[PDB]
Amino acid sequence: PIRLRHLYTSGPHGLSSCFLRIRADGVVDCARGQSAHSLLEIKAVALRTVAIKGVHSVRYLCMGADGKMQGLLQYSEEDCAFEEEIRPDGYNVYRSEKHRLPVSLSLPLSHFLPMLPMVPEEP
Repeated sequence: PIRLRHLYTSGPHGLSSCFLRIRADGVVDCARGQSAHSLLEIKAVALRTVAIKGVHSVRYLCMGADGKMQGLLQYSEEDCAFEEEIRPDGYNVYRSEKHRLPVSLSLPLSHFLPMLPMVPEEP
């Protein structure tokens, strides 16, 4: 099962707007608003486990050294499969078992709300 969403977070001071963006060059960063490279495919691999892929970069969201996120053309479940956990604020944490860390865009910037796209689209 697939959801097309944009993942939103903000920082500890609550001033920023950060949509997780997987760029064509593999950099993962923040965008202020929803854009083409922030549209993500969140695939429910099993139970609460997800794989997340940038629709337009066709890159998987993967965790590397120190928990630093990157976009890779090839999926590796150990680095790119996450446990999706709802939090009291209504946002999710995406936990990497291998890395023992949450997905974060720094932890700050680790609660992500899957927001619907402002316009419709098919996978």
